Amino acid sequence: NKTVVVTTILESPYVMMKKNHEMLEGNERYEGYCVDLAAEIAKHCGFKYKLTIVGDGKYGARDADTKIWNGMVGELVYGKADIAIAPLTITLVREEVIDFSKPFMSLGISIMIKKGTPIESAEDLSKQTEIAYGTLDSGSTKEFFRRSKIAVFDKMWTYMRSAEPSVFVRTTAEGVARVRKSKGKYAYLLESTMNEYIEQRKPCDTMKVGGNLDSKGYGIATPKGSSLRTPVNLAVLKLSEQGVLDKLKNKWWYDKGECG
Amino acid sequence: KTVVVTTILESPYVMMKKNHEMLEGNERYEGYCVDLAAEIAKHCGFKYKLTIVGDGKYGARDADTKIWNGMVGELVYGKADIAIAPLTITLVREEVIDFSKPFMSLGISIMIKKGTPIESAEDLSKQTEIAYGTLDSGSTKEFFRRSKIAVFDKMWTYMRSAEPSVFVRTTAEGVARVRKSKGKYAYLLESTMNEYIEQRKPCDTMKVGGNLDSKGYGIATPKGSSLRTPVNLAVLKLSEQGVLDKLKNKWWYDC
Ligand SMILES: CC(C)S(=O)(=O)N[C@H]1Cc2ccc(-c3ccc(F)nc3)cc2C1
Ligand SMILES: N[C@@H](CCC(=O)O)C(=O)O
Ligand SMILES: N[C@@H](CCC(=O)O)C(=O)O
Repeated sequence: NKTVVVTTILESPYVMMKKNHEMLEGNERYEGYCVDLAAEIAKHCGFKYKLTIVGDGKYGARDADTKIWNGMVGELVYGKADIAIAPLTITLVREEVIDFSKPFMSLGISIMIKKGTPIESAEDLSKQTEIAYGTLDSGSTKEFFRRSKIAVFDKMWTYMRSAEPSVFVRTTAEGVARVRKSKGKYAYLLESTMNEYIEQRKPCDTMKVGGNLDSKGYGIATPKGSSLRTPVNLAVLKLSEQGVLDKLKNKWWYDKGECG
Repeated sequence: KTVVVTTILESPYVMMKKNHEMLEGNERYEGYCVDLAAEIAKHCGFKYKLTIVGDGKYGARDADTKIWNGMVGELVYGKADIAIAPLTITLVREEVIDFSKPFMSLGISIMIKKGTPIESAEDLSKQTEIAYGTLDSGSTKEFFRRSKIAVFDKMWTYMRSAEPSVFVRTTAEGVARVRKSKGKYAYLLESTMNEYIEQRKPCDTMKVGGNLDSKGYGIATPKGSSLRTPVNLAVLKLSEQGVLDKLKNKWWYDC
């Protein structure tokens, strides 16, 4: 039986480098929610696997010109990986080229501010120009704003797409740093999951504000026609019903809380 | 061909319109799932007939005979082509039918009559004065039957042996039971239905504690159905276009 190649992404607390990683080899180098999730899926489906960090560090989007897929989605599409186990958002354009399991975690787009920033909603952001705001590149949040027909979000997109200097970031960490070092002059649009995690990390200077802008989920992805599709889906449902997914959420978000 | 849609009378998902007795076909009904069925059919390009599940149940497999009842049964035995309803995605069901990606989230929750001294599932388990139960033939009952979590397992032990029965045939009967029992009955039901009842007259019930689990409702089809993929894509499109949120706001929030 062949070793399953898992594509994932370095995104805290989903996949993180272990303290002693320089001593370690293979899967032992990593820890986090998706590392634990990969182990559980593999156990239930009965396969051996190798965790591999996506080469370009991206989630996945299709270039409007070339129509080529990048990120983890690209790795599945082009045969470079057998499965993605990551905070990968279930979307229509992605479901057209890969398969997703039932969602293992719920999330919505949300707003991160530096504490004390005079903003409490997306409407607030759209009605002013003093505080800049942006999203991650090559992900579902950027596509959300690009495609939205809702007035407030369309207004936000029109601003973001032409903002100078660029309001878009290559990694979540870059977005977080920009909030922290901009004296309240930058707000970051990101998924509630990542937002809530950062909010509980030192130096405890960020805050989630307003309601989630949408309601969606992360799913485990496989290339079309994969023999792993059905087993993985059943595994996710079993893990959900056994309470394992809730246990892993508490382990990596709330048991780790640093902000009291 | 006309697609046969099985559904269930459950407010505000599917309800009889006023003066429904002189109405016919799909026009008899209104609600979130009625609107959803219309949207799915438009995006998938099929004509349909809404039908209320014959036995009024969601779907459970008999332990003895292994026969499925409810909407699940109707799909399994070919009596309906698709189920569009607040039907919970579960492992045992996913083994016999297919579910779309979920169109709505929910968790098991507690309904009390206002003033009932109960804050949580643990409160219910550590007392005997206030009775409590679930819907029969649904995912909530199965949840307690299967749980290995101490609090929930203790609640199951009590409920399965309670006399008279604490289980209701319909959600409405569970709600009416809470309302008529002077605080001596609590009801375990999905957060979605709980939250709907909370905002209706006589405003005498409320949801207490956090949800016991996290799951979703999906559109269900019999295995091998040509509707499976189109329906899934329709749900995702409706999600991303904001239609699902609009429908939720229309039927819940529009005490
Ligand atoms: C594995 C089962 C528990 S699940 O398939 O029900 N997944 C959970 C996790 C999860 C995540 C997202 C959504 C959701 C809800 C509404 C919407 F529009 N889009 C997505 C539902 C659920 C239920
Ligand atoms: N989870 C997103 C990435 C994060 C974001 O776009 O905010 C995706 O799969 O594209
Ligand atoms: N949504 C449930 C019915 C309601 C309940 O069990 O509380 C099901 O599909 O079985």
